[PDB]
Amino acid sequence: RGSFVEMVDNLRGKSGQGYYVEMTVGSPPQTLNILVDTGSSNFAVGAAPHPFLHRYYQRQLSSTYRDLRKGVYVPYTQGKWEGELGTDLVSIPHGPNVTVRANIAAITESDKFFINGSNWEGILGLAYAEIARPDDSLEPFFDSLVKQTHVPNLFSLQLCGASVGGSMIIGGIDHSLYTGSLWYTPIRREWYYEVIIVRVEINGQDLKMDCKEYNYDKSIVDSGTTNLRLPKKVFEAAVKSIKAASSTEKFPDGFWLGEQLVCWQAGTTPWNIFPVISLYLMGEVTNQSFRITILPQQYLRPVEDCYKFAISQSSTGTVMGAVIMEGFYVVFDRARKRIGFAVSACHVHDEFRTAAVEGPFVTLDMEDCGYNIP
Ligand SMILES: C[C@]1(c2cc(NC(=O)c3cnc(OCF)cn3)ccc2F)N=C(N)SC[C@H]1c1ccccc1
Repeated sequence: RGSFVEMVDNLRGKSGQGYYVEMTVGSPPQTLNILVDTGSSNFAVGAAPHPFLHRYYQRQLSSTYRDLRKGVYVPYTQGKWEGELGTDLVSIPHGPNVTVRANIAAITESDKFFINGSNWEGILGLAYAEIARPDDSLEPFFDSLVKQTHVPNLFSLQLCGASVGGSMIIGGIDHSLYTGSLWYTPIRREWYYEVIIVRVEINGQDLKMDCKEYNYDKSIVDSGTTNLRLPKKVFEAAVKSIKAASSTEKFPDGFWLGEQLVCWQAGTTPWNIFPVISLYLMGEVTNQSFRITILPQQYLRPVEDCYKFAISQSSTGTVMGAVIMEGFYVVFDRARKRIGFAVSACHVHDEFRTAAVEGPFVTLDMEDCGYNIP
């Protein structure tokens, strides 16, 4: 507990291409780089020579492979993958020293799934059974890990932005990875990592919307998404306020919609003109909340000095992607059904402002901020 030297820095990636951990599948062990995804629940790996791939799972080489003789078809709006379900022995070399029999979806056809130029060849879905494909009977990797070993029902993520790195601490918390205190928000329901936003501020100025709008139709913590995604009505309000606070320089309308990049001369980026963004989350106690605050260093991300505005509209509710997660050490405390936030020791800041986790605050009717099907 508290110190996990061997797991520090077990994550790498390229900007906008996600955060991956090294994993082994089969006997003898086949090494693969696997994207860490808190927004899905399948362990799914390339199993065929797709041209984008550095390597792939070769089931014929593994003596411990067991065929489940079942297909799986996984469409999304963003793209698709399909595969063949089986089990095999899985371990994480720079994680806990254990071997687990886990479900593996062997990917045999895909579209807009793998990224051309990326260094990963699979996905680790870290969310709950309820959103696993084809159904909730397919046990997720982390569920198998906890059931079969003595690894505690907890993991934490420190994602470090602006070639990227970070840590996945499996089974615990490393105190060197954060400054100040952890503050916990309850996991509303165990499917996605669902949370409730109770208040939103831009430079400490309340957006003054019905808090139900902030969570329409849900709010989730998702390492497999880049942007801070906000529901349409919230996005419009937030951008209006962001435009106002930054109005000392005018930018084209397309920039705020992510249709254009904006550029400055090397080293001259005017961070000071861009507001901080605060999300208040439901606390552990009745009428008690806490606030997480991110900088422009989190929401304006380098494209390679040119930047993309990485807050965008959603029809799937709030998505707290890498834009949020790069500011914070995030503790997915599955055993206590809660998520902890603390200021990340690796978050990108300047001499004037840092990311913040602050509380307690007094907020009434926080339960009403949750959305239910009418
Ligand atoms: C399953 C899925 C998914 C996500 C990613 N993500 C990334 O590439 C990525 C890139 N940058 C990030 O931060 C900054 F580095 C974070 N992540 C890659 C493949 C992938 F399957 N997970 C979701 N939670 S939402 C779309 C969904 C999806 C499903 C099918 C096709 C495409 C995406």
